Amino acid sequence: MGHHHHHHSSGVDLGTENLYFQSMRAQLIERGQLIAEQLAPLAATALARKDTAVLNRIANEALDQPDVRAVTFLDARQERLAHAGPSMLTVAPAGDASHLSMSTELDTTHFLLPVLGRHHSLSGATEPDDERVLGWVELELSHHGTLLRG
Repeated sequence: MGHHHHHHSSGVDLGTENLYFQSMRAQLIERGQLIAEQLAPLAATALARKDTAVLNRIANEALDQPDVRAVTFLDARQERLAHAGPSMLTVAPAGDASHLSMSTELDTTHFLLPVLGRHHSLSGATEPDDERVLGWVELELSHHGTLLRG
């Protein structure tokens, strides 16, 4: 629901605008200020268009919450972009919203880990690298739009 606005902004114009409000401001601006200005949804549009670039950040902040079932993201290169929920994220102690996020940045590559994805053949990003990722993405959670917490 991005609508009309002033426009002409894209993202951060100083390198530390998001840092005042955590990765939550980074991901809200990264999608909402690409679509319009500070009004379009963070996850609903990003999942519909399959933009794993921002789906990583919103997963490690919002799919990391105790209401969530399961999520994962990987490209053709055998690189995990993200992972969240109890069976995907090995570093999920749960119990908090975002404050549990101790060390689960993009540096958490797929590598030689003991688990990956949901061991499925193909689901989520059936589209090629022209969307964002060709490998796969899992999606299992509440219908979004806020007001839904464990």
